[PDB]
Amino acid sequence: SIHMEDPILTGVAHDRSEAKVTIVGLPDIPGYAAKVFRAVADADVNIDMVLQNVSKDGKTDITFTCSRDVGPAAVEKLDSLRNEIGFSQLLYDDHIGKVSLIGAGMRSHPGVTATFCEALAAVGVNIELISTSEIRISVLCRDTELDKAVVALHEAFGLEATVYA
Amino acid sequence: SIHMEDPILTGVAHDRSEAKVTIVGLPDIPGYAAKVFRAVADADVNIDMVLQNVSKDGKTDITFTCSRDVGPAAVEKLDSLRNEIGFSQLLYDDHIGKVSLIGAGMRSHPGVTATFCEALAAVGVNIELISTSEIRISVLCRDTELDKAVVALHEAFGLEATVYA
Ligand SMILES: C[C@@H](O)[C@H](N)C(=O)O
Ligand SMILES: C[C@@H](O)[C@H](N)C(=O)O
Repeated sequence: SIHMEDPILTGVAHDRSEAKVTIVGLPDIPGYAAKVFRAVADADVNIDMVLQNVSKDGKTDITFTCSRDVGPAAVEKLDSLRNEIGFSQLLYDDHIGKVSLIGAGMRSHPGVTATFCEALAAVGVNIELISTSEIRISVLCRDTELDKAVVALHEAFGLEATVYA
Repeated sequence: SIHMEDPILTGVAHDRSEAKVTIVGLPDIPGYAAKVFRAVADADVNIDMVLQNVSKDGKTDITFTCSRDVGPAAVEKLDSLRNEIGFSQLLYDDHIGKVSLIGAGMRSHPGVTATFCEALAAVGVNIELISTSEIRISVLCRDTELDKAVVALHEAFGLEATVYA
């Protein structure tokens, strides 16, 4: 029923079934993200997280996650289009764990982002990728570390919905 | 009341009030994301998007957005901690527009990510940064281009809640 000034934290979700594909060296000009995502959609591949940060104007990288089971079809589809897309490498990592703090009103609580990263750091978990929104802080880590990341996060946030002050 | 197999699209949100801070060359080992976010939280700065993609193990970059009005205090706070954080540069861009497609159940619809990027590309908008989740596809673009990005997205998605097939 909670589904207010402080964030609402509802759980720690954990996913062992994804792979990360990174398109490296994409021209940073209009229509290149489109080529990548249409190609992946054309091959009927379902993507989860997508991230594209700051560029080297110039060239940049695009990472997305998808199911391990379709990871190779996505990479093959993309490479079949290397000329049109113009990338220099594709990176593939099928040994990722995805761990998220799930919630609502999680925005402008950097203090919450910090607490998340401190708890993983306290148990030696390296954060490979971060994406946030209103409803989730998600990070990738080695799938081996996923268990302790989940326990760390439970402890750090006291986790039934929680209003976290 | 809509708040199902196809995504729900509810609007195009547009924001001219943010700046993007990128921490460049952060050691990619446990506890560095923590240092950055605690420092920003210690200075009482409210962050919105956060992104950290694939690294150069090694070193990596962390981008976040915040209000233009506190952008310089955040950069100053971070630089006051350059020794402890270990970064090589901070990039600051206070001329960003943030444009998002807002929704629900937006995951595993790459076809939707593609449609978003095609509409911006059709009107010449360069995508500088992308972050997605269940409830939003957000991109940064030049704040000059924000108007046409918003119109493009309205057209492309036919936008009152919409169930988009
Ligand atoms: C890199 C990719 O996002 C490119 N800037 C585009 O607009 O398509
Ligand atoms: C780069 C930063 O995310 C680092 N990997 C950490 O775990 O703190």
